[PDB]
Amino acid sequence: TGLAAISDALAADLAGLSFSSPVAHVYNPLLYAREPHVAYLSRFGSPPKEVLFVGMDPGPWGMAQTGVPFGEVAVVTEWLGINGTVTRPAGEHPKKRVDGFACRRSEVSGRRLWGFIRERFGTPERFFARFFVANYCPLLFLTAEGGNITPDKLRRGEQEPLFAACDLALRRTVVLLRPRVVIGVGAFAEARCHEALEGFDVEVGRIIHPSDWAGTALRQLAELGVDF
Repeated sequence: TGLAAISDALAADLAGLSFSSPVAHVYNPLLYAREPHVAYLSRFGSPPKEVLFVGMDPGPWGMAQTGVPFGEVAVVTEWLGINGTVTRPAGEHPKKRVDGFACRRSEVSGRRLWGFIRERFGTPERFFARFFVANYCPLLFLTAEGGNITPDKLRRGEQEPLFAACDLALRRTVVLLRPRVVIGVGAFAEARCHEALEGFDVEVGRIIHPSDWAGTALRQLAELGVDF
């Protein structure tokens, strides 16, 4: 009943959703990049975790390419040692191609976050012993011009089932990993954590989106009582 089941369930939930204007294209990396994503979940997501980092943040050159939250190609391959089959989405847009691990573009938010993590902990085993990183809403929303759309710009009628599925996924994730603290990456992620994890006996907090960054993040982490 591990994380892979949760991600697959979430993938099915997202796949059954419909989106209106201005959404022209939807990327679902949980499906087309299931293999590296599940590699990530299986290798590094073993319960229990103490702190759960939650992203909101699929970017086109990060998780959209590698299936790993904040997953810049370079850090996913070199540091996490993750390889996988990544097929192109049915709704792929020319301006935002999914080249997978062949992708030459760098996701610098992911680069900064994971680089920071690698700095602090050195090896993945040290970090993932106590920590994990998850994406709250792993869909990518694009316009006909290939411009990025964020979930807050969706209509409530469409936004509600989306957040229902995502909230469900996050709840299951928290139940499974049993974290002491759930830390949103950015205030928006924290807000969603907050609603999703309403009745939960867990501490919710946030670090500054990546987006002195490292110093601010460190202070926020210290205030949440987590040694980093």
